[PDB]
Amino acid sequence: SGFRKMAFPSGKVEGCMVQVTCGTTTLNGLWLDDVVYCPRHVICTSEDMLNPNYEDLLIRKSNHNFLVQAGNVQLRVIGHSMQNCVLKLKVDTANPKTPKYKFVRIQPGQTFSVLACYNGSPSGVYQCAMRPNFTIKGSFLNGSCGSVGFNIDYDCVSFCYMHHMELPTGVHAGTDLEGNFYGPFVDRQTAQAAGTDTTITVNVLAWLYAAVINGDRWFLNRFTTTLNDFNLVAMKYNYEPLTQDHVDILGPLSAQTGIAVLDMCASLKELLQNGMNGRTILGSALLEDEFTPFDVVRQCSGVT
Amino acid sequence: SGFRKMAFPSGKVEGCMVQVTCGTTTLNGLWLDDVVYCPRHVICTSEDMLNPNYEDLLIRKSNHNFLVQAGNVQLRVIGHSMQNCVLKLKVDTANPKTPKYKFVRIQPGQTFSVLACYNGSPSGVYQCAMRPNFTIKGSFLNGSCGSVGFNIDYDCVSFCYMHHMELPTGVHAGTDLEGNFYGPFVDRQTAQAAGTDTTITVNVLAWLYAAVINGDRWFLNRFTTTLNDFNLVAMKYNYEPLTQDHVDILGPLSAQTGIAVLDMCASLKELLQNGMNGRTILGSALLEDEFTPFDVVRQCSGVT
Ligand SMILES: *CC(=O)c1c(C)c(C(=O)c2ccc(F)cc2)n2ccccc12
Ligand SMILES: *CC(=O)c1c(C)c(C(=O)c2ccc(F)cc2)n2ccccc12
Repeated sequence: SGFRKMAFPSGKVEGCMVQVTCGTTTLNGLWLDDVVYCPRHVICTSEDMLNPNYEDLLIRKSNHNFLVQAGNVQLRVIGHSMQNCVLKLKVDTANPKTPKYKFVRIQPGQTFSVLACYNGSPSGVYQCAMRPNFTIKGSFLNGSCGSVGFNIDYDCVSFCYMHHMELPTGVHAGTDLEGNFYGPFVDRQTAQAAGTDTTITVNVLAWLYAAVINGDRWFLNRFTTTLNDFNLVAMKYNYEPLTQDHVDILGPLSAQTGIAVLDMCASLKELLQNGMNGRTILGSALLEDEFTPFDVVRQCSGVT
Repeated sequence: SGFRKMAFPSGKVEGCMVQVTCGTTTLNGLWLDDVVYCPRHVICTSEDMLNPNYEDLLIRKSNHNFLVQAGNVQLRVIGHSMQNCVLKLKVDTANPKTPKYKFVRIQPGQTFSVLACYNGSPSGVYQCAMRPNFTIKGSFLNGSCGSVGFNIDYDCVSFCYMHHMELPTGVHAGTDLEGNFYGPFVDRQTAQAAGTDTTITVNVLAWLYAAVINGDRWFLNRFTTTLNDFNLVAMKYNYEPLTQDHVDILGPLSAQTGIAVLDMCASLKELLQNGMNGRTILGSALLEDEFTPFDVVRQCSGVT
């Protein structure tokens, strides 16, 4: 029993972290096979960060200008290319520690672990979610760029995020491993607004199921609702509209606990209309939305 | 910027996780050099768990009865001994993946990462704290026993916890790596009360500093207090009494922000007396006490 915001073990990803220095800029790289993936803003000085012409800036760079370091050994760059907002540095050595991996682009609401790194060295690991406005709420200082977000399925690491930016709002923006930013964000030092951040309804519901499984039942009530009645309430509180797909994905949790999904929706509706009244759910005083139904099933069943 | 409940990278500890089966019981072991450390309740059947005589039960066990498996290879047990509530299995092979390590017994209020494991395989990593009542609030299902708690200092892993038990209250109890339980807990299937869990005041204060550093300032006020006046308020809310040592440890945070420790104490006193009033601090609706002053300094400075 017990319910915690848990991250995947980070070992497979630690063995891929390298340091990439270009000019005077140092950030993190991801070494998989003979390729180091890193943000393309590594070629930028602070002046050209206001409005960079990456294609023009890259012309002035050669293989020897990209310094890649794995722990203490220098990797030899034999090729370089730009793929959207990531630079791909071909090195002469395949990473001996390369895990089985995939590059996946995730949907908002989905969760992933982040291995925060500085100078190619990992400092910590935390669990977070791709917000519906395509930002993440992480912990990223200067030098953390190139830190990756990922998931694990037994032995295969599914890389989904690469950190590139902090918006003036303190939230984080980044790309998938093909260099495509999540959301409308661009790798430029310009005023970019994050957009309305809504709450991931399917995740709050899953977390309510995890709470019931782990003992917290005070929020359970004698009421039920409909998808349309609940969604009227969801809209009012800036919650994601709940669809039949969401109800389907909550099926295993609904079945395990014996609580129908629309009954849990009525509990959530009352929590939204009345607040917690000074109480907590799984040690939290607010409705947690960074646990997908898959996270709850996995944590309550011990999938290794 | 940004502040997250961050765990240490778990790679160094993943390379130490093994599976230990004794009779029909399977739990996790920690392989460091030629020794596998695991809970001694591995030799127990469910019947003798009510009141085990571990010395008598251990007599009936030989080296060959302890099955140790690292990933897929079987380790050869050439010796076995009981040290308090841990069994120490001497294997014929030193773990090639043994990191630089220490065994430390931690104080309540101190935080550590837990690598939750099942069948010697890691499922996840989370950050938690040794509560003042010597319990931890983790996530541990059946088979998680032998999962360890640890800290990292550059390359040296300081093992502090080994999971042994879940109290009927859903909280967790375990030992240091010498087999000595934190708190008054015994490895028996008997009614054990956890004790009053107080809030770690020095940690809440550190987290308030982290909040100011990261933008959250609404809770800052025009008041100050004294150690004795604040402690009167702390007692009323079951908060740990704040000492001069605590004020000293908050020195670097106090200096960085320019906010004196007793001024932050007055902010905390008002938060305790008036609540959050529907507001949040670092995305939390309650006062977080699982970030030590060292955790805040480390996370706000990027120590790898
Ligand atoms: C994240 C990181 O390590 C980093 C950033 C964000 C910058 C930077 O100045 C910048 C990049 C992108 C952007 F849109 C605005 C500003 N870095 C410069 C030098 C090293 C590391 C970083
Ligand atoms: C934690 C774990 O894997 C485990 C426990 C807790 C027990 C068990 O039955 C027990 C141990 C200690 C105690 F005081 C009461 C009950 N296990 C039995 C078999 C495998 C794993 C575990």
